[PDB]
Amino acid sequence: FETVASFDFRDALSKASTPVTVVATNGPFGLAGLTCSAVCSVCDRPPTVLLCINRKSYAAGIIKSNGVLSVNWLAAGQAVISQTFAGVGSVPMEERFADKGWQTIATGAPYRMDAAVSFDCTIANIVDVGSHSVIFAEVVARNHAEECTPLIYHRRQYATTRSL
Amino acid sequence: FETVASFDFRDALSKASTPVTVVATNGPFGLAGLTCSAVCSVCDRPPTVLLCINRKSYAAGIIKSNGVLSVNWLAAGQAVISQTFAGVGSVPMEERFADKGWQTIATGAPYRMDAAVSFDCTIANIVDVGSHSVIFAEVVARNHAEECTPLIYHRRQYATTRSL
Repeated sequence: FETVASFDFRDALSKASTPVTVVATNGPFGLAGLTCSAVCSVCDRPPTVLLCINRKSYAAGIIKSNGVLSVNWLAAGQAVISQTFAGVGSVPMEERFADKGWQTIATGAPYRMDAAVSFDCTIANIVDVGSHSVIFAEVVARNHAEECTPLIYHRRQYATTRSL
Repeated sequence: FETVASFDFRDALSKASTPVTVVATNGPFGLAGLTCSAVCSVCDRPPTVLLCINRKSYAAGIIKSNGVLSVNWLAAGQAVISQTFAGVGSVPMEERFADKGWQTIATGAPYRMDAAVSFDCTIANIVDVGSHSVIFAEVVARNHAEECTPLIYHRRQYATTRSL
C-alpha cells in the first residue's frame, strides 16, 4: 500500500481530539519543557507512559539527556500554560517556569502541581520513528489538582468536556 | 527511584482524559476489534500512529497476526459502539461488524465510515512493554466524516467537548 499524504494525515488528525500535556524536565542539562498532545499510558506494571516529541527541538535535547521528565495533563483553565510551552509569544525556554505552580517531587523535573494529573518519571526506553522520538517513561511519583475538567485540543482550538 | 504502585497509576489515569477509539481488523485470522484509550499520532512521514493494547485480549492476537487494522475515533453520538467493543452485551465479534457503517477501504480492516476519524493502516512495528503490545501502524487511507464532535472518556464516564 501507499501511505496517505502527510498533509492529508495532519488534516485528519485535526478532526480527532487529544488531551493537552506539558512535558518538562530539569537536572544537569538544565530546565526545559514543551507542549505535547501525543501521549498515552502503556501498562501499569511497571507503570509506564509514552510521549512522542520531535527530536529537533530544544526541549527534546535537554529531556533526553537529563533522563527524567514530568508529564502534566493540563486542566481546563490552563490554556495559557499550553500556549507558552507551544512557543506562542516566544517565551525564552528558561523564563517559562516563573510561577509557584511548578515544584519538584521526586526526580528534580518540574511538576505542575495544579495540573489535572502530573507524573514524575524516569526515561526507560526510546524508539525513534520518522522525525520523532517515542519516549517510554516510568512513573515514580504522581500529583493531582483538586477535581477539575481537562484541557482538550480539537479542530485547532482548546475545549473542555461536558456530559453527553 | 522506585515506581508508583500500579493501583496509584491506574487511579491517576482515571483523572486524565482520552478520546474513545475502536481498533478493528480483518484478514486470514478473522474479524475482531476492541475499544482503545491509548492511541496517538507518532510522525507524519511516513504517517504513523501507535496504539497500546493488552496482549491478553482476544482481539490483540488476531490484529497482530492479520497485520492490518483501523483506528476509529468515535463521535459524540457513538457511545453504543464503544460499549459494544468494550464487551458490553457480549456481542459476538463478527456480528459487531454486521452493521453497514462498517466497510473496508484499502487494507481489508473494517473502517467505521461515520466515525469522526477513521485511519486504515498496516502494522509496521510491534514493541511489547509490560502487559501490552505497542503497535506502530502506517496510515494508508482515511475516512472523512462531517464535523464530528468527539467522544471522550474521563473519570469513568463518556463526555464530549464544549468551548472554554
